[PDB]
Amino acid sequence: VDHCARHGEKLLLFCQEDSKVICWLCERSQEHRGHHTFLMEEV
Amino acid sequence: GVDHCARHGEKLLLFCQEDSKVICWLCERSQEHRGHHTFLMEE
Ligand SMILES: [Zn+2]
Ligand SMILES: [Zn+2]
Ligand SMILES: [Zn+2]
Ligand SMILES: [Zn+2]
Repeated sequence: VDHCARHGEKLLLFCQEDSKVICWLCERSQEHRGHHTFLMEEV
Repeated sequence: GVDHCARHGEKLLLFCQEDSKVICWLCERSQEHRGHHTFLMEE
């Protein structure tokens, strides 16, 4: 799996709103406040 | 450094107050803590 440029954490959450993969710290950040995310099983 | 989660291998960077224990972000996503107050720690 790729890691986040902002936070260095695993890119395993798909943000439906932004049509992109984000990390758990992205999900906590103001930038994805209230955004629906889907956990990806690491392949 | 913080310990790593036995179940997921991710850093134990969240404290769950209701469960009185440190968890990782993958633990937090489980329905186990679905509605719990978690605190983010740094290191
Ligand atoms: Zn991120
Ligand atoms: Zn988003
Ligand atoms: Zn965990
Ligand atoms: Zn909990």
